Amino acid sequence: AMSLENVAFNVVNKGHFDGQQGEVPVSIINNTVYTKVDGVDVELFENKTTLPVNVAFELWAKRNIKPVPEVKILNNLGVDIAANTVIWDYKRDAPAHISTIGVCSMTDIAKKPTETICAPLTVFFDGRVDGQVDLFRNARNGVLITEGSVKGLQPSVGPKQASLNGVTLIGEAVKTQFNYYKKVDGVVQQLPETYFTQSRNLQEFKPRSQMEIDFLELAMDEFIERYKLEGYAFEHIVYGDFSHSQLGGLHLLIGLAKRFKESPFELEDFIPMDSTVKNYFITDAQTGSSKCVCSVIDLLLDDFVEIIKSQDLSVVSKVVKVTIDYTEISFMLWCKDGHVETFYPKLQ
Amino acid sequence: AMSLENVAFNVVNKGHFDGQQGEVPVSIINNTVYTKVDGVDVELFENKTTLPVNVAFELWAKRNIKPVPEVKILNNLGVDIAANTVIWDYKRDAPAHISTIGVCSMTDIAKKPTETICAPLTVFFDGRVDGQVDLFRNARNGVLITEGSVKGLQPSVGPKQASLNGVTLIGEAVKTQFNYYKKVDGVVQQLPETYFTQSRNLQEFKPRSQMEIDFLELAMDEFIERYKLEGYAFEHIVYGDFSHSQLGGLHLLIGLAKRFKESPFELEDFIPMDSTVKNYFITDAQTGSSKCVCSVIDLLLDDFVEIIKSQDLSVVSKVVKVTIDYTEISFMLWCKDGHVETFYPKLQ
Amino acid sequence: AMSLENVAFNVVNKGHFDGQQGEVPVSIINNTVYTKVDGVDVELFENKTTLPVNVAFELWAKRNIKPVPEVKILNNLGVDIAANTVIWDYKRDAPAHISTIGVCSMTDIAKKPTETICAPLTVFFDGRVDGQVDLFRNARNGVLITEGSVKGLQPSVGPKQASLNGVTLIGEAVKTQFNYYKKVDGVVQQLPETYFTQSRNLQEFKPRSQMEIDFLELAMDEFIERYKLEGYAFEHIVYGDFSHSQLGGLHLLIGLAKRFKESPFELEDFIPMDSTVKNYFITDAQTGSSKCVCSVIDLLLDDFVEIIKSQDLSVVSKVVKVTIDYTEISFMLWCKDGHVETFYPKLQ
Amino acid sequence: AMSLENVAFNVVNKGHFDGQQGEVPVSIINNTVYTKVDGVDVELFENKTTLPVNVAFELWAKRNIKPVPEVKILNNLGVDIAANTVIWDYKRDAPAHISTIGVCSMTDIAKKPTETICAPLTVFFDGRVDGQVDLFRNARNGVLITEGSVKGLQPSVGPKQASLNGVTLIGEAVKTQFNYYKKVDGVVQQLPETYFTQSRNLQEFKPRSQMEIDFLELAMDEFIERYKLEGYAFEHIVYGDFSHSQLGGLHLLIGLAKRFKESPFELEDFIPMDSTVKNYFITDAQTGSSKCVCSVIDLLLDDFVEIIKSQDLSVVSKVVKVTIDYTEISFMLWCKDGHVETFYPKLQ
Amino acid sequence: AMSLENVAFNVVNKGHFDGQQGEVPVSIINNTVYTKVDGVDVELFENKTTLPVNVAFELWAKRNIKPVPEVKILNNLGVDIAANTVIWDYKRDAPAHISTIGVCSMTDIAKKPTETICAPLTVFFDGRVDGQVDLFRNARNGVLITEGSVKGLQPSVGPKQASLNGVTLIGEAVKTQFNYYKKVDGVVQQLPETYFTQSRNLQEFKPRSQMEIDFLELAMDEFIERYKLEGYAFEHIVYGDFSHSQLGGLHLLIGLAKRFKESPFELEDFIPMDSTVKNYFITDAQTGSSKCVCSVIDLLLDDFVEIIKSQDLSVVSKVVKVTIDYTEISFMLWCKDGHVETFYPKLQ
Repeated sequence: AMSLENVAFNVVNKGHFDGQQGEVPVSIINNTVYTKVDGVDVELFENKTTLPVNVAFELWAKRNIKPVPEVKILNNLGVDIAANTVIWDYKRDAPAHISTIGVCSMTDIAKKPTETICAPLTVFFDGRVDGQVDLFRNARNGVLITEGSVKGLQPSVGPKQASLNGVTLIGEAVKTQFNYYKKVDGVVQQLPETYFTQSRNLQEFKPRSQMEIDFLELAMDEFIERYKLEGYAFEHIVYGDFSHSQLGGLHLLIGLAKRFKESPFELEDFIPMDSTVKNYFITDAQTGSSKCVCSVIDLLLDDFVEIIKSQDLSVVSKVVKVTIDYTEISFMLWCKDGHVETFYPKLQ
Repeated sequence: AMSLENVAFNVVNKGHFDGQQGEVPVSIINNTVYTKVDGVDVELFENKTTLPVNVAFELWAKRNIKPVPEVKILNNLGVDIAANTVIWDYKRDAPAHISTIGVCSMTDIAKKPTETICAPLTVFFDGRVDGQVDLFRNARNGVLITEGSVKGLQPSVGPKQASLNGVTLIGEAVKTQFNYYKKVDGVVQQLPETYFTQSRNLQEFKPRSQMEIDFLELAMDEFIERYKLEGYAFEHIVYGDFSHSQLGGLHLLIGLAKRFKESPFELEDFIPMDSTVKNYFITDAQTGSSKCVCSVIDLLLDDFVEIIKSQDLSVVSKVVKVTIDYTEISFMLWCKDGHVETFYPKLQ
Repeated sequence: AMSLENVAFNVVNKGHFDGQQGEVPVSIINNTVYTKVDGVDVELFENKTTLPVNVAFELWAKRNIKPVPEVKILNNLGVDIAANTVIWDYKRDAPAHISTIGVCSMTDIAKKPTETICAPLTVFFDGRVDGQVDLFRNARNGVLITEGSVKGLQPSVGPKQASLNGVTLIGEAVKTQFNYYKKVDGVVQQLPETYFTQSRNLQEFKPRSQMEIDFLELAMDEFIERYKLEGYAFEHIVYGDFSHSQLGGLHLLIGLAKRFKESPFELEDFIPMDSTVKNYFITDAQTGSSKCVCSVIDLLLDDFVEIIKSQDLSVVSKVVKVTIDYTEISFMLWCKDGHVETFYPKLQ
Repeated sequence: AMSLENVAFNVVNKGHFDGQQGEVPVSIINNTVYTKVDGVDVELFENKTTLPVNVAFELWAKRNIKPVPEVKILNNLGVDIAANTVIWDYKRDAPAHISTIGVCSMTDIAKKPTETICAPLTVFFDGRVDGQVDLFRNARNGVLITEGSVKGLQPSVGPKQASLNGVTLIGEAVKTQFNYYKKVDGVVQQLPETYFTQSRNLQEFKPRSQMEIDFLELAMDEFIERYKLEGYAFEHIVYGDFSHSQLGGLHLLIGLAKRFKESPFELEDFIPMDSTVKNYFITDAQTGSSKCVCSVIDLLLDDFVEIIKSQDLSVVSKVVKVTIDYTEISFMLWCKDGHVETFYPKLQ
Repeated sequence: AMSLENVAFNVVNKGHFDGQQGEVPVSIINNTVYTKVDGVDVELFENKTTLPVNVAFELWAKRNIKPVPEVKILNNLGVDIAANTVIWDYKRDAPAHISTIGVCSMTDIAKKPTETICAPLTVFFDGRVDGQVDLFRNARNGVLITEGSVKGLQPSVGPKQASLNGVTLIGEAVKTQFNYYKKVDGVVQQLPETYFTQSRNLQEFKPRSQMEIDFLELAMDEFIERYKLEGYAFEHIVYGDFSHSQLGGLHLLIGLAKRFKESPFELEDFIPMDSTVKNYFITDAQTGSSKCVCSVIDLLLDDFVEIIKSQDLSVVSKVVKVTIDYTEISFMLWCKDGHVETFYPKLQ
């Protein structure tokens, strides 16, 4: 019972696909969907994907509208496909996954995750949906989220935040912190101890600890002496150096957040996608100090404190591997005369 | 219940829309409709209309596949819209009429021709469809075709030929000669006595009389002598004059057909549509003689001879009006010393 | 290095992709690839596929330009992908297969057929290429073609014809008849005894036997007489019945070819793709006889005669299965009084 | 006042741009120009150029509709632009020149060829247009064509053929053979003695000498015997060798013409543009013999015989330079034991 | 390597074109460039120019990322083309210049500025690049920028600001104030004494003098009294009249910037491009006062005061010419009773 006119009826009446009966007249012009509302055409969807307009429209309408893991987490866990749902990637304005299982005729590789083709793929399961926990139990490769405990399975506590309709939030009325479980080649895996990125933005930044509040308030000198971290190069790494043409350091989001409020700047997101580490072309509107590739991570300041604190401070050049969002991130631990010169995410 | 996927299912399985239940996966890219057949995309329709691709696709699938009047006839009779069908214009690769009645949700102005909006429009009715003759009786404005007599209605015998899937033909296995009836403001009109164009092509030209057979096989001199056409300027009008840079006469299709077998030429159809009189930009390959606007009509040679021989040849110039395909066609008749100089469809 | 400009250089200089170095300036406008030749733009390729224009262009340039199996054969044998080549499908003006192996960065699922992902896929291997016979021997699933005998394996003699740049031909200067080998789950299969379709066209129809020559010159009667096919309903099945509004029989290409010489007709290829049995919407220009779905097969007349003469005519209706192009084709055989009434490819 | 609606009015009424006053309603959808005729949209122009649709439409409407030099001639003479006209390239379906002079606001570089910007460009003039001969006299760089003699100027007799609305022909009702004149940096230049290509087609080939008539009628052996061409490898060069997988010779159009009538083949024009030497990807339907880049020239057989018989047969390999269509064409001459092995247009 | 895939590799890895080796898979759909990153397509560039998508992409990647003159400065100086770089026009999201020199194969008119074609063009040269000062010395027509003195050349001090990645700024860590040099027909020109527009925005308007701090904080009456501007019509010219249906005056940005803080309004930029004087369709949200064409200039208030105080107030109407951004701006000065009535940029 799948139809373009039925999908559009659901968008018009329910705000998304809700499996209701009915049809509305539709027009497809360029990469845009229109419907008629009292003699005039109303745009329902503009295709920004590489998929045909009508398939992209159906996938978008059938997106999961409950709090779901951020696609950065699903990419880091090597998630290939979702079971009987669509994870919409709001950063790319596209579905997170290429193919589907029991969602859309044009993209389905199967109707059920139990099919042969699905076995080598890491299938995403949502324990909030009836029978999905059991499907995970029968799956060869998969990743599972639950709100509560599951019989005989040790959980991994996930990030506090999840995405709800493109809004990353820590739910108060709804649950966003999930238990994570993973299977590889039929065997349940132990997920590693990890830090999580905080997924905040520049324009409306929110501190999530006293140290973060203190960072945003206290001056450079006062903060460094208060939380005691003299030789860890916070002046360069976190605060940033704008004295030269080539902008120095500034690899922590909170640092960008502090600079933004006093003096704004331009961030060019030349690779627009959700990732644990982001690369931007930054131009400071105040000094004219710029950097083409500025790698930025949003870690809780306390976590970054703990991370920098915990290192060697010996070898002139080094690589440190930290577990962030279940994946391993490399950092260039440069050193000279026994103190931190810089610390930043690895590029080449 | 209209659906793009159901329309496509009918096209794939039945060759056109046949009201069967079922769905196929469809992709819309550019102005092209594709369907998935054994994992690969197969083109079903390329939109050549000014309507949205999906709308054009549905109208094309729902086209009338029985012998129907040629578009030029419907246009000449002032038909604005069809009752519960689509007349596909194969010359324009588009629907003959802008709007529909009980066909498609995007183009319907009504579900039934009895609706108020239809009253000022000349609705085309097909007597071969149950109840359409009665709908014509109730219609304020309309045109009706039937295969047989209708109670109380005087008929007009139409052309021998009709269009079947874009093929103009004189039916032997099927009926193509219809009775025509017309109503204006509730009053049945007397259709005029008319000649009909023969709707033939240059490549597969077929004579339809002994005189036409004689025209194609005999030489210019003998034909003119045999049929006593001496002062009627057929040398110019029909045979054409290729001696000067501007091509002279050549306004009868049979004349173009005769020339074509001898030496080919180019015909630029700069207004591509069905019309009683066609205008072409002609270039003769052998001589280089050309004409920007060469008006061409396909009349049975016998009819053209009857027309020209019915004229008074006493005036230098005069406008001659002839009813053809139910419309009044104006010709320019130029005479000198009691003989014809030229005779051509008037363009000014 | 794989580059759009290098691919275009190869096309301009060599007609296709070869592996020579160089670059030409390229413009991509709409779905068209252009190159600058002496200050003006020259169209090199128009994308008619569902793939991005530049991707389709690279795949087309990298097409196999040696005689290759026709797509219908590969499809019937269950070929999913080709090893280190592109089988272009000239019926769809698109690549025959979705993905590639060592061809193009955008479509490659592997660089080598030995990779894990390839194991469940039936890979096409060309014995004329060094090491491909051995790759087939190591492959789990596959289809191999050779010009000569393969040590140990009983060959299956393929069709006499193959495709060379979209030209289906029986090679005299080149080999077009291949030996076929097939492997399923590591085990070599015995290919069935099969008939092959002749892959001819209506316009340039060439008889391939004396019977076919006689069919085309002799009259229906004289031909039925000569070959004694009185109770085999050739009048209906092969010649076709144009006496009613719906076209009777006409399921053999040679039949269509015979009628075409006499009187032309329209064939609407509503599913444009290579298939053993083709379905057309046919309209006879002379009679007006038509049929929405007319299933047409191009069998050598001698083979069709052998097929029909091999059947039992004791039952009113029965399903007849014939191996054609390595696939099982179902026919509907209708009898009455020990003679054939009709025989046609089954669809319902 | 130049306008889109006026350009279209002129096309609908005159078949091209004729400077008549008036307007018609226009729609621009995709790369297509439509006009409304009795409530329905009629396609007037489909843009196949790299210019904007409306610009291409105006240039096409304003194309020269009198016999003009073929594009290959203009290109060989180094023509960069036209004076107050548009030379339409029917081979590319685009204007022959990028920029214009007193034609179109969007493409104009000047209103008059006397403007400074035009001085280094070789601007084309037409002596058939009032004042153009004098403009050429004031021009720094230019190419002039005339029907007759010009005061105090030596003429170069051009090819017998010219292009008229995309039809290459030898005029009988019109003059196609022009006198050619050049000026480079203000000085009138003596055009070289040259051969001219005949610009004929495969499907409608016409011999233009007794030797050409003899070539088409006589068998290979007796033609070579009659014209004493024994050691000139005509069997290879002209007739072509179809015995091997790679196509042997076949570099003369007349040779292709002779083969085609006997047995057809396919010619892929992978660089679609007008040039003295054309490159095609050829596949012989009978044998399967093919060649990726088969360079073809249409020389009068008598001219080709004169060329080949004028060569010294003493060296194994040598470059032969021939002036054709005012340009120097390089050929490769291979000899053995005092007889020619092969001869062909050089590419690498 | 000059390739689409290499350009895209550079963008993904370096944030722009950096001449590094490598390739990334690219897809071109519509006017959008995508790359495959971990199995999913990521948008890198959307073409908003009139150039082909791939050309525009290369041109954008190869943009100058160092502080450069604003486009309006370059246009005012008559710059036609830039030497071995691309000046990206961020106002139009397109290259500032049509053609290039040693940048891109599709747009290059030369590889070096020393080529003949470049001689009549005013080439932009950047003294910060090795050898460009010398190239200017050899150039016929050019414009040069330097950070310091150039021996033998008298400089013109340019604006304090420059554009860095679309950000106009006064550099503190980088130099944004350049020395300007110009030459026509081989002779070095003396650039005129000029005022410069301050290139500010309404949103984040920053005063650059005490008079400007005051304009923004004091009330209209207090400000005019403090700076003794009584008969200079500042109420009309710099504050604007919102009492009538048509907006009065408001031709200074600071004025718009002062209103905006109080009450917002709409500015329709119907000619979106960089220009010394901008025209907007302004609608005041509070009053409903509007003006279709409101000419706005960003002069430092002190400069505007100096300009208006330098005028003779004896004539009713008068044209006032002021050199701004190296160009002559015409103003329309209206006086009555020895006081200013209005003063505005003249449009005709």
